Amino acid sequence: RPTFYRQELNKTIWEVPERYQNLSPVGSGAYGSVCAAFDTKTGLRVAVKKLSRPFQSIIHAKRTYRELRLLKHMKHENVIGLLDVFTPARSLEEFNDVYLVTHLMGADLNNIVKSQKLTDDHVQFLIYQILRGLKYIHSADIIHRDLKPSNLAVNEDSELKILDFGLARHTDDATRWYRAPEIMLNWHYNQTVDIWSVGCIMAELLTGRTLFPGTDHIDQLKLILRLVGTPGAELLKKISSESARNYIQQMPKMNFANVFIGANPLAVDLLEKMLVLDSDKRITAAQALAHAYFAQYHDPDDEPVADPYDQSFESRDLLIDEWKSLTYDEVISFVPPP
Ligand SMILES: Cc1cc(-c2nc3cccnn3c2-c2ccnc(NC(=O)c3cc[n+]([O-])c(C)c3)c2)ccc1F
Repeated sequence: RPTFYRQELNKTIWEVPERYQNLSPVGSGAYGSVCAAFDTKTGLRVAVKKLSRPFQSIIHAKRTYRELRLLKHMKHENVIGLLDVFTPARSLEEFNDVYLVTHLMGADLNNIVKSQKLTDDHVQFLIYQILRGLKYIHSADIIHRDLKPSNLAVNEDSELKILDFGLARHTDDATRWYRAPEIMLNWHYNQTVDIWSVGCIMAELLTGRTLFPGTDHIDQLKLILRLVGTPGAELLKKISSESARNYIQQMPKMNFANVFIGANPLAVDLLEKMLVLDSDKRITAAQALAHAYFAQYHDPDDEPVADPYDQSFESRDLLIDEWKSLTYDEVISFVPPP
């Protein structure tokens, strides 16, 4: 077992193995607290997260287990994963704090873009990576559901990782804009809700402007439907509720070639396939990777899928100490990546 040391940062007490040196605050919130550190074992700059009240309640405990299970399963270049998980506890009976370690990330997609058009080649590379990560996430039967530029970390090499959180804003420094209409309308949904978000992101990277900057929930839907049209006959046949059919209903789809003026025609074609109203007809991540737009990056032998992901715990109602013990097992069984 490593030697630990204690340090106070922004009024939060940190107890970490000596390998993590030079702790500096990154941020804190409902998520707990995050510090940056230097990992002396690897020479990497890392972020360390101390979870907030991980076993305070059944729900917190289950949330902690969920978070750790997911992070341990996600092993892909374009998805956030774990370098380390630790606890100062020497036994289950002492186990009260959980610390997670990953690569320190310093910028998100908004930070790289800065309200500017990116070049088409840069868009290809970034969207390729998002789709590559999504193919992996979706293959684990996970839907991200909240994909947006703030959840996309991008380093100086434009290497991209999909996050389920936003990076901390410097102390001296809408979500709905990327949400699929079926979620906005409360309609059954599939993994292509995330593909909608990617289409929104891609549009913005190409044009330098938010595709659907709705002022509120109703406005958001109005902006979406102006582009993608009111539901056609085939989609209306799939809406089970009378009131729902009575509600959504009046203009036809716009021709995206007349919207995304000067864009690569293959980009326009891909956007048409991602921004389809009917989610049954929306392109999947795997299909999108094979689209001609990505011909310079696509490698069908290097777009891996995840191992099957057992999420049966989601259906279980257990006690705190049970979730705590399951979590502790997961801490102990952790094997760092190479
Ligand atoms: C799985 C896992 C997740 C997180 C983690 N959780 C959160 C929650 C909210 C915000 N951030 N966050 C992070 C995290 C992870 C990496 N890097 C940053 N880095 C910055 O936020 C930043 C922002 C500006 N600057 O200038 C720098 C240098 C860093 C945060 C930490 C460890 C971990 F193992």
